Amino acid sequence: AHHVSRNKRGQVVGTRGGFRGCTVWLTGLSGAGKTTISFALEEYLVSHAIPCYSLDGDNVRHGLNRNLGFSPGDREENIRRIAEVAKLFADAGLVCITSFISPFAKDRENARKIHESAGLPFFEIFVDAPLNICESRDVKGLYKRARAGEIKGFTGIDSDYEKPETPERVLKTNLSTVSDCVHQVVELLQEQNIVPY
Amino acid sequence: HVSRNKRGQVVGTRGGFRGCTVWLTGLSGAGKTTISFALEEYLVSHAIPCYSLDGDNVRHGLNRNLGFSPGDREENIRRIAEVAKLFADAGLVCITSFISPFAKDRENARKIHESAGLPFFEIFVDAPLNICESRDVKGLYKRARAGEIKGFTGIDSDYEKPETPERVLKTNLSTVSDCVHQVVELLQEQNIVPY
Ligand SMILES: Nc1ncnc2c1ncn2[C@@H]1O[C@H](COP(=O)(O)OP(=O)(O)O)[C@@H](O)[C@H]1O
Ligand SMILES: Nc1ncnc2c1ncn2[C@@H]1O[C@H](COP(=O)(O)OP(=O)(O)O)[C@@H](O)[C@H]1O
Ligand SMILES: Nc1ncnc2c1ncn2[C@@H]1O[C@H](COP(=O)(O)OS(=O)(=O)O)[C@@H](O)[C@H]1O
Repeated sequence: AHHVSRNKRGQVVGTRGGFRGCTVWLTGLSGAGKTTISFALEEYLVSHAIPCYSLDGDNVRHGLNRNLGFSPGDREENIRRIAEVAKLFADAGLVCITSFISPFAKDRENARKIHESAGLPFFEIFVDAPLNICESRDVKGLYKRARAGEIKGFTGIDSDYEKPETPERVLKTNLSTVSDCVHQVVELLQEQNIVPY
Repeated sequence: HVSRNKRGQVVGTRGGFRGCTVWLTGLSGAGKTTISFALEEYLVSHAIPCYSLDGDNVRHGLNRNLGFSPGDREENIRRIAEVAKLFADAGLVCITSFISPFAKDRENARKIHESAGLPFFEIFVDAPLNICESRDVKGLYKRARAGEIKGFTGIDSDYEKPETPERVLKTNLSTVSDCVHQVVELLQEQNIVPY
């Protein structure tokens, strides 16, 4: 009695043969672009017949992580539960795109060494945009509420964002287009033999 | 994101959206993990992508910080039911193989799938505690009566028989292959497994 192999799994998940289970881990300041890259990437893989799944704020915040507030331990448990689920989707044969700020190198390496110890590729993607560009963009109003003292401890304002030193890609969203950053990430997945050339 | 409409075209080779949760529930040693294994081998044979949540990939991973106190079981299932919902939303057939004895935990698990629109199949693996105790596949029934395990379900914790499940499986009264086929017929009826 055993579970089905990743090789059999690699043959039934998509129309294109081979295991592709990996995890694409976006990280960056609120408003740097993680959501917009995630859909764009997700539309790409789907349009090219690669099943994927985004984990993001909307489908985690109020489900699996609904009992997790904004204390340091709670944001930590937040990235832990996301990481163990991303591993499961990866293990399932899918490409799992996570779009969480994840400000501390120390939770990101734990997520990475959760994947690497199951033999699953892990791609730290640094969505890099100057904080003042993020504060200008203010997509959800958060920076204005952080200045005002109504959001206490906000990444980039009152708690730090530890920038990836050694990530597989860096996306300079203040300098290039959405399509351009996606090309950087699709090309990564072609090198690592996830997306066929 | 990409709708379930378009995920049905890329996930699997069979065409159509199939995302759902087969949720096996019943006594420790009643055949949940056996059915989950054989059903998995069935769907992968028929080219239906799937994924199992069992004790192994959960106990020490996602739910590693959950004890065996009442709040912690509620949470155990709560987190499992959320992850099933994700794998179901993704276009996979998620199979869960936990005792999950309390009925409100199961009602909550179903609520989470239906409100999102995902099919939830409650599958009662049914075998008399005596046979399950007799089978004692892991040693737990032998430890439990001694008191090595306190609160074990069937001994010092109750088990709440699901009263309107989509299937009951007489693991003491029919073969693994018969019980798996009962689940296949339920999934063919609901346009999850092609004919
Ligand atoms: N190259 C780019 N990549 C991603 N987003 C960009 C880019 N250029 C401009 N933007 C804009 O930046 C904002 C990113 O917001 P969002 O994706 O919600 O950030 P986060 O990555 O924090 O979720 C969007 O308004 C998007 O239109
Ligand atoms: N119809 C059946 N379905 C599943 N298991 C069965 C059946 N009939 C007998 N068994 C036996 O019962 C035992 C079930 O144990 P297990 O699958 O570990 O159950 P659980 O996951 O509920 O603990 C196995 O040894 C299996 O061979
Ligand atoms: N350490 C943190 N400090 C402040 N806000 C956070 C932190 N972590 C996450 N957020 C906020 O989290 C929401 C995004 O979804 P979450 O699942 O809560 O976490 S997040 O990491 O992506 O940001 C947005 O409201 C996000 O901007």
